[PDB]
Formats: sequence, C-alpha cells, structure tokens
Amino acid sequence: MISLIAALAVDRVIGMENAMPWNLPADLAWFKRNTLNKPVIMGRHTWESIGRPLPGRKNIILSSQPGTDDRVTWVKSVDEAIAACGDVPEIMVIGGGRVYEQFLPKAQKLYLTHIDAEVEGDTHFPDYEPDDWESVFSEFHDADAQNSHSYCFEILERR
Ligand SMILES: NC(=O)c1ccc[n+]([C@@H]2O[C@H](COP(=O)([O-])OP(=O)(O)OC[C@H]3O[C@@H](n4cnc5c(N)ncnc54)[C@H](OP(=O)(O)O)[C@@H]3O)[C@@H](O)[C@H]2O)c1
Ligand SMILES: Nc1nc(=O)c2nc(CNc3ccc(C(=O)N[C@@H](CCC(=O)O)C(=O)O)cc3)cnc2[nH]1
Ligand SMILES: [Mn+2]
Ligand SMILES: [Mn+2]
Ligand SMILES: [Mn+2]
Repeated sequence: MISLIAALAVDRVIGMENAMPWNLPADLAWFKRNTLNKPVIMGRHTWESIGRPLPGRKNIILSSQPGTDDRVTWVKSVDEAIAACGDVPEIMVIGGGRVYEQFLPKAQKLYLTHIDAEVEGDTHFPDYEPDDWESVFSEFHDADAQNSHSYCFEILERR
C-alpha cells in the first residue's frame, strides 16, 4: 500500500524556495508517529530541504543522477523506488510536489494536515479529485503557545 503524507497551507501551498516557512511542532510529531519504522520516499529537492537522514526509517531518494550519500538509498524511477521498499505493509511518500504528483494515482491513503496559514509559495500539493476520497479520521486543534496556527489532521482513504 502506498500512502502520501503532507502538510498544506491555504491554497494547497507546501513550500517556498525549497523550505517550509512555518513551524508547527505538533504536526512534526504527527509526521514522525505516522512514518517511524516505515520506508519513506522523497524527491531530491526534499532531501536537500530536510538536510539529513530521517532516523528510524529507510530513506529512499528519487533522482535521475547518481547518489551522493550512502546513508540513504538512491533510485532512478517510481517502480525502482517501490521495489527498494521491499515487502512492507505501508510505503510513505513524503514529497515534494513533483513526487506527490507521480504517486497520487497509486496511493490508497492520504495523511493531510490542513494549516490555517496564508504563505506565498512556489510548490503545491496536487489537485486531487475530492469525490475519490473518503475521510476516515479528522482532528481539529486550535493554535496554542507552541503552535501558532490552527490545524486539522485528516486521513483519507481512496473510495
Ligand atoms: N509541506 C509538506 O508536506 C512538504 C513535503 C515535502 C516537501 N515540501 C516542500 O516541497 C518543495 C520540494 O518539492 P519539489 O516539487 O520542488 O521537488 P521534489 O518533488 O522534492 O523533488 C523533485 C526531484 O526529484 C527527482 N525525481 C522526481 N521524480 C523522479 C523520477 N520519476 N525519476 C527520477 N527522479 C525523479 C528529480 O531529481 P533530479 O533533478 O536529481 O533528477 C526532481 O528534480 C520544498 O519547498 C519542500 O520544502 C513540503
Ligand atoms: N504533516 C506533515 N508535516 C510536515 O512537516 C511534513 N514534512 C515533510 C517534508 N519535510 C520534513 C522536514 C522536517 C522533518 C523532521 O524534522 N522530522 C522529524 C521531527 C520529529 C519531531 O518533531 O518530533 C522526524 O523525526 O520525523 C520531516 C519532514 C513531508 N511531509 C510532511 N507532513
Ligand atoms: Mn521503468
Ligand atoms: Mn514483493
Ligand atoms: Mn494563522
């Protein structure tokens, strides 16, 4: 099974200048809980944005060019990325925009955080078709002293 996990600001913005400008510790904790002990697939730009391997997960990086760090696994196509995960119950695709576009048609589950924040971005989550997805979990949180925007955790499953 392939799942996508992402945090979306207003208008599906996910990034600006190869960074995420907000800071929502509760959402990073949600990301860790839902990805730990699973393989994670990311594109090369997201690898450079994170800046280090994510511990406790097999890190698989998509790039057309040879890898430059043997602490992670480098692959050259979608099918090779999936194969490099082995026989696991759930593969987590962690972006960025181009990678989400390619894996969305193959995904059965979306883990989405909707952040009530406006930022001027250059990368968006794919327009997906709402009729194709059933919301199976949603949990709203008001802003607090640690999390400066309200946010909504949602899990959607392909109908
Ligand atoms: N808010 C969130 O949830 C979230 C999550 C992840 C990322 N982000 C943000 O998203 C932005 C990065 O997204 P992005 O769309 O620019 O880049 P991306 O999807 O991270 O990376 C694209 C790169 O991945 C490689 N690639 C993708 N598909 C491939 C394929 N089929 N075969 C071979 N290589 C492939 C290519 O690398 P080569 O050029 O080396 O071939 C391509 O240039 C950043 O702003 C980051 O902060 C946000
Ligand atoms: N919901 C969601 N939020 C995100 O921030 C997110 N980020 C990415 C890509 N970028 C990043 C950037 C940093 C870390 C990170 O530092 N993760 C640590 C945090 C642990 C914690 O804060 O408790 C990790 O071990 O996962 C992960 C992904 C992909 N999907 C996401 N999905
Ligand atoms: Mn092929
Ligand atoms: Mn197999
Ligand atoms: Mn706000």
